Amino acid sequence: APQQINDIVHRTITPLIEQQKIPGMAVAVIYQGKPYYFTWGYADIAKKQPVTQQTLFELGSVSKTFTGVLGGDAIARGEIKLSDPTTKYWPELTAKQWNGITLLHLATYTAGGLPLQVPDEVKSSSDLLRFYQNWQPAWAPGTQRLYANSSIGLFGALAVKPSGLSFEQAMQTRVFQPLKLNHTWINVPPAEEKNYAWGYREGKAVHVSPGALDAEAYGVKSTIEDMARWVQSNLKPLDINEKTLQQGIQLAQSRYWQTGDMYQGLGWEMLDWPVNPDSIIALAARPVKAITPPTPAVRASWVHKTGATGGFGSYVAFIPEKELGIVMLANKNYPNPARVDAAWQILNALQ
Ligand SMILES: *[B]([O])([O])[C][N]S(=O)(=O)[C]C1=[C][C]=[C][C]=[C]1
Repeated sequence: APQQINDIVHRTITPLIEQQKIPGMAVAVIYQGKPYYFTWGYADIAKKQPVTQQTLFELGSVSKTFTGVLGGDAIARGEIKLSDPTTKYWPELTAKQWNGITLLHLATYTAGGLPLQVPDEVKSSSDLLRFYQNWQPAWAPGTQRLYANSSIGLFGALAVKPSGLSFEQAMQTRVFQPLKLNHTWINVPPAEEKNYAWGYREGKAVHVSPGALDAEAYGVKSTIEDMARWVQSNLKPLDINEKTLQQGIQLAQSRYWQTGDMYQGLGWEMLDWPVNPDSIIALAARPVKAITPPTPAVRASWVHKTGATGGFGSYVAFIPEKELGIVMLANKNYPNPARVDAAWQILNALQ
């Protein structure tokens, strides 16, 4: 890498790793549309396996950006509309509270207080139906945002129904394959296990366990190379050959709702650039203002998403107007503010 990129990355990340006691980390900086990679530490402490550019990390809720884009691609295909009632795709959802809750509300956490987590007791298609049927909204649709796996996770499951494909098959054929994300997985194949980092929670090696709507809400695993390619794709959707996918990326970066200084996309979240860095809790209910109609992807934005599982902490941020972006993948779930601080320190320096 150019020495400026080398220096700011190492001077920012080395101390982060020390302060947070992160066992292993991979970073990619996208600078004028070219990726530069950095790795530190261990993918597997016990077996002494280093982090490499081929190490798989759990992305946690960064997966929601993939779900949002897949949904966007389904809209572009004409298979679904965000204005469609949820019941159009799940007619068994007959309980009255569902009247007026649209796919947009699911995708953007504005359905009226769907909970952060699907309970562990929920397994089957039947258990899930019962869960959503029994759920009692706190609020009317489109009035408050409550970040939730059970909201965007259901969006992802319903969005692929017209396609006939499983969520995983749809993601592979419509997003991963076209973008050449050939080391990105919802389920890690046995051939790739050698590269699957362990996560670390309280010193114990852990991987994410199966749960309802996991693939849709928090279940993607990826390498630093594929994630840099994901960032490139989202920075410059017009270079993408598949028409509906190019459209879907654009739809995911549209601004649907505003709370404070932040705008909610499909998966992605955005603020106006330049952003006050300090401007960038188990449950956080916030009133939203509808953006009527949604603002198409704004190039002068800080576009980002944090992700976690029990054992992993991920962050992605990019600024389209500067052709600049960063991916930080770690096998410890360390505090969000520390991720954002480090990302801003690096991008601000390069911008
Ligand atoms: B996202 O913001 O990374 C989702 N957060 S989560 O708490 O649901 C991640 C998770 C999932 C399964 C088990 C533990 C933690």
